[PDB]
Amino acid sequence: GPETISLHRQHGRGLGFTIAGGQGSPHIAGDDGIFISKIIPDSAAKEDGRLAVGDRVLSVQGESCEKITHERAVEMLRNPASPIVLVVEHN
Repeated sequence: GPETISLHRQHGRGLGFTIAGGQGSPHIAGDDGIFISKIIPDSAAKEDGRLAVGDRVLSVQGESCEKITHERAVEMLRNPASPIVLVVEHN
């Protein structure tokens, strides 16, 4: 099921994950989803522990990540608001 994960920004470091996928650059053939591709150590994402590599990102700040480009997804994830609220599906 969809799970809500709020990550708090901290000065001088990033949220601690990268994404792959999107319309026009799918991570999996015929699946345009946005997926967590890496979780980087000693970060908000790592310490929080909920986010996992392979998670499908359904939303960022309530905005949908279905059928969007990679660029759009990165743009949503650079919103300087804090926390950044993700909704994801674990695999």
